[PDB]
Amino acid sequence: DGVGSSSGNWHCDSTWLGDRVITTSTRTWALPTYNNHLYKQISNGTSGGATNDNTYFGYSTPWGYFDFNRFHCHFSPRDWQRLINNNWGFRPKRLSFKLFNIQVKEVTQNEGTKTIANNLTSTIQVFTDSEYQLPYVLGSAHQGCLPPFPADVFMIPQYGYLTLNNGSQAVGRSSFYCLEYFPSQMLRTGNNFQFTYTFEDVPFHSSYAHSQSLDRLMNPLIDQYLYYLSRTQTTGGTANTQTLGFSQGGPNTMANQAKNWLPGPCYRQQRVSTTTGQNNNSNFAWTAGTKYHLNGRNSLANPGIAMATHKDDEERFFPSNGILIFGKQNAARDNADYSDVMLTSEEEIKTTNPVATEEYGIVADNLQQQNTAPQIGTVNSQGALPGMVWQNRDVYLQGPIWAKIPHTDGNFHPSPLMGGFGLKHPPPQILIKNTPVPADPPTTFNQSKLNSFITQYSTGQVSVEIEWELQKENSKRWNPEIQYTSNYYKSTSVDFAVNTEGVYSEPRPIGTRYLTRNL
Amino acid sequence: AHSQSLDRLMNPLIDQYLYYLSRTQTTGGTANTQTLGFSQGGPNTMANQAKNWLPGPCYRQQRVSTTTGQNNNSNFAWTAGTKYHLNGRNSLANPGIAMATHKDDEERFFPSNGILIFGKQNAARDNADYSDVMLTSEEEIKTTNPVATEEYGIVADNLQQQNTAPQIGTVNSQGALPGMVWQNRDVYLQGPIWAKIPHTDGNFHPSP
Amino acid sequence: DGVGSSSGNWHCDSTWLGDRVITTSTRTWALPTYNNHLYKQISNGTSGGATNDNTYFGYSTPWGYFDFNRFHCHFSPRDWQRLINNNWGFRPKRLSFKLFNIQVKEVTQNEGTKTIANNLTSTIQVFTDSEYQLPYVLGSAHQGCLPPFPADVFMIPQYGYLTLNNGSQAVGRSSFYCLEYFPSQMLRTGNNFQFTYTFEDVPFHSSYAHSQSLDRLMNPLIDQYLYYLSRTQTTGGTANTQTLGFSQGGPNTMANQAKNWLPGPCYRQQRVSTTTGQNNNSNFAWTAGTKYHLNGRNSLANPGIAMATHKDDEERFFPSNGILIFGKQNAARDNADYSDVMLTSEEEIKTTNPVATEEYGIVADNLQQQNTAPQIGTVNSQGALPGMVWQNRDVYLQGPIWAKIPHTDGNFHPSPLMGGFGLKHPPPQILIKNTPVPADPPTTFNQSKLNSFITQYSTGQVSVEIEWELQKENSKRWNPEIQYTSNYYKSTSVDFAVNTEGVYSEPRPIGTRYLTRNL
Repeated sequence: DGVGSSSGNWHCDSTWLGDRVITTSTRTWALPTYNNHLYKQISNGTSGGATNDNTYFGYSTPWGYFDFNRFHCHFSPRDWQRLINNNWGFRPKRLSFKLFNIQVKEVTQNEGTKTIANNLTSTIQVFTDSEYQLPYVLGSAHQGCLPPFPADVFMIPQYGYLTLNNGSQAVGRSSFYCLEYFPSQMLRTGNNFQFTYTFEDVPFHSSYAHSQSLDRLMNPLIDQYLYYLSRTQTTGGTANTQTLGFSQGGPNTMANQAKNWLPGPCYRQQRVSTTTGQNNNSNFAWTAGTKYHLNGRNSLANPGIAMATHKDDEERFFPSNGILIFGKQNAARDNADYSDVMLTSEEEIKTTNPVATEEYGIVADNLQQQNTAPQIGTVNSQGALPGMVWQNRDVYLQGPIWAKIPHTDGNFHPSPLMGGFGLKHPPPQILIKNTPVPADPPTTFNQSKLNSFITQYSTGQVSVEIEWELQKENSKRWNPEIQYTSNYYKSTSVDFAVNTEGVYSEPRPIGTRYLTRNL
Repeated sequence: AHSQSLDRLMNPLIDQYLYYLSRTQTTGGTANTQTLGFSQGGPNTMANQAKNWLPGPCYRQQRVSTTTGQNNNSNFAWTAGTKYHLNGRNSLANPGIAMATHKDDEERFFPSNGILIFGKQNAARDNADYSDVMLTSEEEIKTTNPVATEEYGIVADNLQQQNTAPQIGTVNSQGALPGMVWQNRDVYLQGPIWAKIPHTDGNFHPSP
Repeated sequence: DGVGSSSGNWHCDSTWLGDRVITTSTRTWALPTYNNHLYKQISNGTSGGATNDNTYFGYSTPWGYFDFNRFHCHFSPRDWQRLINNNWGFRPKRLSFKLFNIQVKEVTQNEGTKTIANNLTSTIQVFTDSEYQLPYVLGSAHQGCLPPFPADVFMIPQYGYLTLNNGSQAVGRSSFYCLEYFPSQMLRTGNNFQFTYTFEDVPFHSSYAHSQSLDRLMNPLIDQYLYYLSRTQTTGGTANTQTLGFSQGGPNTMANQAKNWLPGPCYRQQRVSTTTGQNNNSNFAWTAGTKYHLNGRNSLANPGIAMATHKDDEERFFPSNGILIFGKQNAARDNADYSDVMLTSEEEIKTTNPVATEEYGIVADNLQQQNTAPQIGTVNSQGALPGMVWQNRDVYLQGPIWAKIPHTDGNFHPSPLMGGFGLKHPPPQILIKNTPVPADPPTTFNQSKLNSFITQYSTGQVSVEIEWELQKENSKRWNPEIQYTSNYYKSTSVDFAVNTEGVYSEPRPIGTRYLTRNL
């Protein structure tokens, strides 16, 4: 372990083993000095134009953190294709992480002329929150993950967290965490860091789409032996009075047939069309937005529970805040145009889940009598009901992978709403920081803490290896299946490749549900 | 007690990579027509950010203040009481599912029949005065559970079009929803310890 | 052990083991060159406005020193809370010290443009005064200890000492010490230093407050069998002559009852109120100050023996110089305002110790006779008396921990008056210095000592681990106890956390006496 010896190699590859697939990827990173080596209290009150729904109290730290919670950090486009076109499911099993070839440099600034040189004796610090004692910031779809393209050099995100707040103030229970109060490993160039993790048991992700719908599971050729109320009034002319007539559900009355199950839960969202002319002329993104009310402040149920994006022949419709939306390469941060983003579709689950922009169903609303006509109510919000079955939101090549399940007394169907695997003990947070290097101190003692440091940043490589377990397809379907394919005809450039400028870009979101399976 | 709230689990310093519908209409003056604008949730738009979970179930109760002057002048203890209907007869859902007793800065508010109430030494059996009983508070769970005297949230109510403005509905009753997380009612030095779970074919979250 | 290899890791943590609690903390430090590599004789005479009470003769050295004699160098606020809310006592058992990741840098100064670079071959020197041969400077509440906040980088204090003096002159017995006359370890980047120490047996610190007072230990329901003189003169009208009447102490005459013990020693201090309007209008801080007379010069008995800060319902009163006073974050060095400091209170010992601003008691002053009325004297100074029992001053989260017991023929109740554990062989002094690096010498020999050195300072991390033994609480008290708690309602910031500026601050002093115990 010395100055002139590499402390690691570039491991980037994928190997398929029948029922396992192991992914490996390495990237080069850069870590600056954050907050001037200081922990700062950050807050956002109700003053100015700031709304209550956006208040917060927390702290920003001098630490950075590693994040690879995005599928394209591990699967190359072609690999993702191999995965989705041939398996009914998959899930993470274990992982290896490694930091190496660390170089800490110091930059000197004199009269506009800048010079960067090595500081051989400096150290960076690294540690894993293996006991989940720090606020788990991963799993909130933040930027800063390893880049999709292996050649791209990336910057490490700064770590910060939130605690209880009342307006812009803290409260009694507000907590303050100091990352220097954790044992951490110190490395100089020539030292390396690494650890292993094993994923807890989690269900395979459904990489398939149903080829049968919940309301069409019966035999199209046979009647039921069960009856249903089919007539409440006579028909023969004008002397129509009440009666009671019963019939047997059959091939032509499938909507009347007795069934064993119900569609999944529902929390209706407002519908919006990609053909702007069909939309109401008003700014309703927030006002008509579907939300949840938590201790005085509202949040968008984004994307909320899993529901089909639109029904048959309506591809132009989507829930105002009920789908995942990725930006195209270089799309603006604010008010990007429709042609600059990529909307995803959960249309594959129309089969078992309610359509997001429509009601769940109809219930009675009163007690009909001879002098009172029966009345009905439209259900737009429906919680779990005995007999329901549903599918979870799909995952995407550029989507999140896991999320920590909140430590609470209870929960229902722990599947992260943004998509992925819910884990009680997920991959630990990996925190990294550049150790402070004081510039020459004063010549006579002074109690004050030093605030004059040598300017410096670090850089090195990082490797992440993940073993995935596959669930092979076992279909007796006779006809070909739908598959993800590259375009056939000519084009200006290659999809999922680089520019003439060297910029890598992901042209579309790639789902997971291509193979089909019965109910 | 939780020291973080369900709606504040993200990093206060980083934007999300996900977008959300942020604009439905142009802004530049008076020629305002529909459009579609998308933005990325960030530190100042935490209420818009995409999240992974939902607050616990809700069965709204009527609110009452310990400052009698702020209450309606009528005897509504039973009439406005939150109840359940079982084979022709009604019972108070007392104290009912676990919900925060009141929100921030409202200590004077409590659910009509949604908290445990102990009597002080020698408090009368009937019509004991407020100063003779001791009300408990489940304020520690505002963090994950809905506030007992307020709605669960808002859902769409119709299908908006160019000739129809979007309408919304207030949810006052919300059953289990995939993604919910919640806390159970606290126990007290002078409170009950256990209870037998009814022998039935099924049940949900068997906590007394 | 090389240039490119870390020589230590960041160990900062606390682990509770039932009856032990182990604290670990690491900090980053900076050490400049002190005194230009010279030992200088320093002195302060009677000339100018200098008073005799402040004369001194000593030396300032080129060495620095490590100090972690302050509880907050080891316990985090929350940890201190765990300690004080659940134990009747605690004390230090052993410790580990470590110096590592040393970097010696040299700074070049040419035409205003400064540049700092590594000097790989330079060395720092370290050694422990394990035989207590140097004047023990620790234990005098000096600044320069490891910071409370783990992220704060600190400067190492310069070492200097004092010896006998007569005015500004030295005397025959005055001693001169040279630290280079001690074997010391020399380290280059890549080398580390470390040692172990074991605390001698010391009594647990009383982390409890008495729930009974010395004058109320009897049974409130039973009379004594003993009598006392209750009457010296008849009562029946006007013909009142002497007599002798005796009574039995009982529930209503508890102040007369015969008892077995006496309150602790007393050295009365002048009282001052935090309500300035109630104070005499004159500057009496020193003139009315409580002092001791030692060889011609006076010193404040600060804080002096342990006495209750004030009696019942008098929280606004305190001894002029009889309590520990900490400053709030950023309080001025001189004439800081009352609202800028934090006064401590030893009110928890009113129970066994005399109140600091009042007399000890009353004694006879003459021999009464039929022609002479009895006279009494007020005792304001009371030394040890057979039967006395007392409590020692409490310790604080930001207070000192130990102090070396003076090597003398005798002593009484060796407990350091500022608070803490008195040790005959305390943690040794750890001295550190940057080895002098000559700049190019002249080309032809010259007897004179070199006085031209390369400019340089060093920096690295330091770790201190201390094992504390706990004395669990064993109370049969039925009702809840008083506990240290965080505030409940909203606030601008969190107590014992950082600013929006990144400045850590300790909002109040935190004592140790919350749980209670009988007498």
